[PDB]
Amino acid sequence: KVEEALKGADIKLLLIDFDGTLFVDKDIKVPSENIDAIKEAIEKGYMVSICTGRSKVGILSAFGEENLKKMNFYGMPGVYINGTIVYDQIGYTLLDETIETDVYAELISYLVEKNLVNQTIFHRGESNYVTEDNKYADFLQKMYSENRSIIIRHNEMLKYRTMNKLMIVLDPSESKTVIGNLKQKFKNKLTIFTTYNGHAEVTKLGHDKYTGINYLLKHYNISNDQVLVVGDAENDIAMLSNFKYSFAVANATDSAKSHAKCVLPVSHREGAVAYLLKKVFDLK
Amino acid sequence: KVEEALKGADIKLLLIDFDGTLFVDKDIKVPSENIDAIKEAIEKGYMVSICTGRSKVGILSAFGEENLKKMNFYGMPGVYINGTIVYDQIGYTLLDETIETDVYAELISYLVEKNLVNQTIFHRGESNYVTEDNKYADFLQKMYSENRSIIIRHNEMLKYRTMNKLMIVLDPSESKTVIGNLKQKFKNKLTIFTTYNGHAEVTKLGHDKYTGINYLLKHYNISNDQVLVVGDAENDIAMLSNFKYSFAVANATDSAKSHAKCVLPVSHREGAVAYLLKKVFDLK
Ligand SMILES: [Ca+2]
Ligand SMILES: [Ca+2]
Ligand SMILES: [Cl-]
Ligand SMILES: [Cl-]
Repeated sequence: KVEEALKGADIKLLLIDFDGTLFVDKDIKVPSENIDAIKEAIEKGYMVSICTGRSKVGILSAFGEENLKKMNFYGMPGVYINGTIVYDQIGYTLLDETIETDVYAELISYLVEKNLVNQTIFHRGESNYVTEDNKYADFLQKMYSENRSIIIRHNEMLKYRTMNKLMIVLDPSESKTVIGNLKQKFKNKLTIFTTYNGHAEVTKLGHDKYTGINYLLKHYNISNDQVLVVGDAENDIAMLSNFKYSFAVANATDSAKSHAKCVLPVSHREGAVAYLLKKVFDLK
Repeated sequence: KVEEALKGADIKLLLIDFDGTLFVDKDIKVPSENIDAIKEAIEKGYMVSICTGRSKVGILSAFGEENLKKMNFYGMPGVYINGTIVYDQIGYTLLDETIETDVYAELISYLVEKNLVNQTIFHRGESNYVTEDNKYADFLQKMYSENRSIIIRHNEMLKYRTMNKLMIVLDPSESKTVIGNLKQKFKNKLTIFTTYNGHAEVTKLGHDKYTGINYLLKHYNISNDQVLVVGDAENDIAMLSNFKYSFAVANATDSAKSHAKCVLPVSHREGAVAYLLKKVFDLK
């Protein structure tokens, strides 16, 4: 099933989702089987780009310094913050899109009246921020293997005129209600993806991983034919539907699985990425 | 609603769908109010781009030489063939994407097997072609006020290695059935949209009006904030979703109506483009 879906592919670019695909959890993180797979990928001439809602530093912290040295990979190139930040292979900033100030002012204003600021992670570039009254200040570290967000007073947070991303950490009690209301309030004003476990990710209208990825394709003159992509959740759908050699992990959402060419027989936990990469390697 | 939906918009680009939006049918073609609207938009300094599944010359035919003079508009800039052909204001080819030759070969092999070749309009650039045994040779001419398709022997048709688009003309009986089987034979291999009349428009994978439009945004450094868009059907949804000042005509499909910011109170035959542009004009 996989070998058939891969037949005839001349693959030059490997686009890998991070959470739910390459990264499994706080504990397993990225299995050594996957670190090896990328290591060999880079030795065999494949361009690797991770495509995530996370930042580069977020991805580098979850990997660890040792694994980076092991792979010889430092998140360049990469599509980050759901395609609003894109670096090339040598670190040039091909794209850095922040939310429009007016819309962003309307958003902070909503988040205050809806009382959600003290549970929002505020992202700009390679940094993220939370308020003094945030009970989940440890959240990206504890649950995603990142560094601790920087804690600042509430009225200092509202001084900033824009962000690349706002992650609203939601209780599974409130998710539906809060996201639905956020979606209708900022319909055609913001991009709002729902995290695997119920949180909201808010970015600039019109961008997602797929549009981030096009910058890399133009830059390095790589066609659709030559892209392998693999992912799991809502913000992977655009890149799963829009490439041919596209793959969903066994643990993917229903939508991810239907929009992908092919659903892998193996979960992220079981080394889905290493499994798929080795089947790409035996083509050449 | 509408003037509310436009509050404080600094619009510099008008992106107008053709059929179902600007162009009504055989007899009405494009209402005179719409022609004046475009005429004035160009005089008031707005960049205008028609975004459609049709070719440029297809749109210029339906318009007629006199209207083009009256508007001072000749389809440039433009997004044509669902984003696979794009012209800048001066007429430079920003993009001419054709189906991959391995996929195209498979596609034609599938069309013969299903005897669909004798009802399929083959598009390359500003030309389109049909087979000697095609009953629908007068189809674009009579139904859509275009120039007649060029007719050639079946064996001549399958000498061609690629096309920008195949529009499979379908009998309203067998739309659901034929497109269904088409969408699974070439899932993640081709873009297949369904026309308002249940016909199949087949283009290269990973392209739509939105991705084509982005060439114009980049070429002229126009931000999303500044883009006003209007449409009606399945092939408009990505541009209605990712833009802020996005409008669906009263006659739009349910999907288009929801993905847009705002549904117009007026339909395409009641002069919806004229209606919307007037409300955009008096912002200034
Ligand atoms: Ca993911
Ligand atoms: Ca249309
Ligand atoms: Cl992710
Ligand atoms: Cl159209």
